[PDB]
Amino acid sequence: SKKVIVIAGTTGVGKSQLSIQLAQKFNGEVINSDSMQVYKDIPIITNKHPLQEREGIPHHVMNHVDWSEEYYSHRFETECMNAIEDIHRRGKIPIVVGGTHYYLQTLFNKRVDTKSSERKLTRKQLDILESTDPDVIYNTLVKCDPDIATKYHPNDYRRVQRMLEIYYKTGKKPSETFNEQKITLKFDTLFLWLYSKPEPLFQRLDDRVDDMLERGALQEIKQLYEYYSQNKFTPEQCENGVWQVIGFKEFLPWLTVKLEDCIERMKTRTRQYAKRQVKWIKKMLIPDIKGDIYLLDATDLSQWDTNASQRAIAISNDFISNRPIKQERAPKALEELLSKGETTMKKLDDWTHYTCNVCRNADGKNVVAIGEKYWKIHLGSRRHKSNLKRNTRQADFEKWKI
Amino acid sequence: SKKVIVIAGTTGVGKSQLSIQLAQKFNGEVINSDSMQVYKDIPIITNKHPLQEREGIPHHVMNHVDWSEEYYSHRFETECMNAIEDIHRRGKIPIVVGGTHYYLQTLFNKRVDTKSSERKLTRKQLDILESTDPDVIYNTLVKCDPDIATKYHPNDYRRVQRMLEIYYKTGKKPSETFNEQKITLKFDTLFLWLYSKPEPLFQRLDDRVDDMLERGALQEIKQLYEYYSQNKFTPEQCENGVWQVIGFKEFLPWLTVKLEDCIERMKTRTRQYAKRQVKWIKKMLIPDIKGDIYLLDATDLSQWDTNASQRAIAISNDFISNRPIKQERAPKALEELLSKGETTMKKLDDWTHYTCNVCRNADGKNVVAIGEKYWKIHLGSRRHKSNLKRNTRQADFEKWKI
RNA sequence: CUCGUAUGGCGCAGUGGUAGCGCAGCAGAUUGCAAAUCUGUUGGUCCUUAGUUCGAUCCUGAGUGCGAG
RNA sequence: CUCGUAUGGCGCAGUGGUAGCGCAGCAGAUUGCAAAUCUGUUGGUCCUUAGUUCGAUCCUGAGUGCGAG
Ligand SMILES: [Mg+2]
Ligand SMILES: [Mg+2]
Ligand SMILES: [Mg+2]
Ligand SMILES: [Mg+2]
Ligand SMILES: [Mg+2]
Ligand SMILES: [Mg+2]
Ligand SMILES: [Mg+2]
Ligand SMILES: [Mg+2]
Ligand SMILES: [Mg+2]
Ligand SMILES: [Mg+2]
Ligand SMILES: [Zn+2]
Ligand SMILES: [Zn+2]
Repeated sequence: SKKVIVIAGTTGVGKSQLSIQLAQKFNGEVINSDSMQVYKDIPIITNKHPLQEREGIPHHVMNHVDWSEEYYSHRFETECMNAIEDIHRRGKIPIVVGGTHYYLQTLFNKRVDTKSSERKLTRKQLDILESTDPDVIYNTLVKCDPDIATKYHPNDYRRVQRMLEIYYKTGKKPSETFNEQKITLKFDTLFLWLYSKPEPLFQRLDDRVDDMLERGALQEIKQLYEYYSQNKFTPEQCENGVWQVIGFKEFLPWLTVKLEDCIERMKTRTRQYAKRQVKWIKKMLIPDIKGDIYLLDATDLSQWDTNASQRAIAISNDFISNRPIKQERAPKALEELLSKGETTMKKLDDWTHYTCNVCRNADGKNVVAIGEKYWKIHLGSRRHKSNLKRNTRQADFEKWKI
Repeated sequence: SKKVIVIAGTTGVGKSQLSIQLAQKFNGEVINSDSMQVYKDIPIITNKHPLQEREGIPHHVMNHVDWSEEYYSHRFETECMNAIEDIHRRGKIPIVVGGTHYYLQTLFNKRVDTKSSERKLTRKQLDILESTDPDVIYNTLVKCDPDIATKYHPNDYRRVQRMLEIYYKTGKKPSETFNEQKITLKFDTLFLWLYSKPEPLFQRLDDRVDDMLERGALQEIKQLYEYYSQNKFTPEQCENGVWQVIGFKEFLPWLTVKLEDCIERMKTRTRQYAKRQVKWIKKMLIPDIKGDIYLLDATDLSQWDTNASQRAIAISNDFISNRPIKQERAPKALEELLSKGETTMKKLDDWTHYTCNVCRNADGKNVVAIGEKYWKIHLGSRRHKSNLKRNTRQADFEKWKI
């Protein structure tokens, strides 16, 4: 049936570079899945693949959103889906590339459609959702469908809110909605994971930040600051739209010697991003696709043509030819990356909550752990210990008085 | 979503035995997938799991077909499908068990519906399908849609015929029909493969044949012979319905000291069956389900409870709990069975035909190899060699004639 | 003692010029027969020995094994 | 050869009773913000040393190291 190739991996691994090679070799068009590359201009910091390096290969769902808009999952689901259909009905093979692996969920119905589910929210309902209270909306969720509230921490406002929002608009318990999800892969998809040891990568990711400024990043930064300014925007705005990009918010303090710091801070955010990306691919993506993925070692660039190019072409060739892949699925070196221990084994299965009646956070609320394993990690934490001691001593001082 | 557990494996591995344990533990009902256990009575030779060993667990699509009927794929697809639906709408989890792994294809749309595709075959069309000629129906296929004819040998009458039959009833090239198949798994299925080293198994399969007669197999054999008789049936009938079962046709010659031979011949057929079953599971089933299967070592029965019972329960438990399986998927010992080299690597990919203009079979037709690899195997065969020599020597007597 | 046979794991051909078939075995196939079906392929040097002959697995002699007498 | 100053990976506080803050780091989460966000958490017992006091990072005196005319 209609095939679809997807390329995943961390930043600066050659995803775009590969995507092009395959596109040419197999007659296809690229579809960006990077949540930040969907915005207008600002190519240097948003690291868009230059045109004179696309061999004319068509690109979709990329650079079209106005800095005034707020892109998101569904916006991608509809857009990415159209590109697929369109590319397919033209005898071409789609190729989705990006670092926002979260969006990839659309490729296998891992979402909840609440748009076609019209329902005028009630004054009572809304007043709860948009409540100014800290942990009140959570209690509401625990009340209606506690089997979903237990899968979230009482502080995960963004998510706890979403869940309740669903319960309202759909009038159906979100927990149930999930148990009923089919979660089946859409289209005969081929997941290619381009990977590279963290050390070598981190180095490249750093240098690619240096000559990233040399190419005139500061110009795009000031530009972004001009728009940021003349708009009365506060730093807390850097949690929406383009304002989330890694390459702007980091230099905000340099916009009130020290610019050098904003650069380091940026190099760090990038580093962390790459790390969180692997974690997702290993604990979220792979487990979701039952492990039907193929690794490509791009650690030693001096090679690439062999480890990435050829291998990717080899697998893709058998793939498109509508045949069972004979390739090893993973080179000896990265073999353990697809192991159960490195993947589904790490996923949290115990959701029972625990509230330490002795420890409390800066927000005043008492610490609440999820899962017996971590509940204990906390009990043995110096935090809990140091606090359990001061508590005992205070309680003891009185014992002595008597 | 609606889960479905399936248990595959060779004969005498404990599939039924396991199916029951799971059924109880997880509240489910068994669905037989054995093409021979679907017939009436004849339990000893058809090895039906005894009732007083089913703990009252419901069984479906098993023992209901009259010896006068001819069960087949679709017949199973509809029947198996109903049981699933029915079991599901009752809060129960279906458990399909059997050795006819071929039928399992229904679990992931690996067939072609040609019943709802009514079309009065033409006198010209029919005269070709039911042609008395040896290799004429094949030529017709090569004419219309040669891309499918090349995937079959010109002697595979049963299949070449079906392909052409499809081309007619559907008026759509069968080759195309396949390239368009989605081949997606139906229901959240869990494939459990109960395996056992061939040697220990072969031993059990043999003794299993001895006390199989002691339980009164000959009584069922004579019974089958009574019906076989008084019906003017010839041995060539043993290619249809129950007549295919392993436990009857083998004793036909003993029905015109020598019975001992018919028993050996049976132990062999069973042995071969077990071998062909593994080959299917490794080269057909697994490759088709992308390798989403879990092995259970039942080689050392003294264990079972640990390697089979517990493990199966552990995996099934996480499965039914709608959670990503944390189990290893394969015990160190049988690890290599799920390797690419032992599976998709063996599947034939080269379909180019080759006709040895020198070698010919008993039917007169010239040998035709499929796949360069095997084309060569033939060229170096003693058959081809011995024949190429007599041919040269005879031609060398022509030069001497000048 | 009569007359017979002695070929790859087993059951069988064959020819005065250095051997095939079936079965098992191994392997590929499998989209209404699948416990069925199709297809490809590895094994011996024709029991030992002395001769006849240009040359013997096949012809004669003997030995040995086995077969019904 | 007289003054300063050294506390977890880095950067800096600090009470006489056996230690913090910021970063990193490590871990769990993710079904309309995901380059985001939520959550949990490992590292040192305070340069070494003589003592001063019931007691020591925090007091007194040496020595090590760096910086300072
Ligand atoms: Mg890119
Ligand atoms: Mg703009
Ligand atoms: Mg390169
Ligand atoms: Mg048992
Ligand atoms: Mg059974
Ligand atoms: Mg009957
Ligand atoms: Mg076999
Ligand atoms: Mg013999
Ligand atoms: Mg002579
Ligand atoms: Mg001291
Ligand atoms: Zn605590
Ligand atoms: Zn030949």
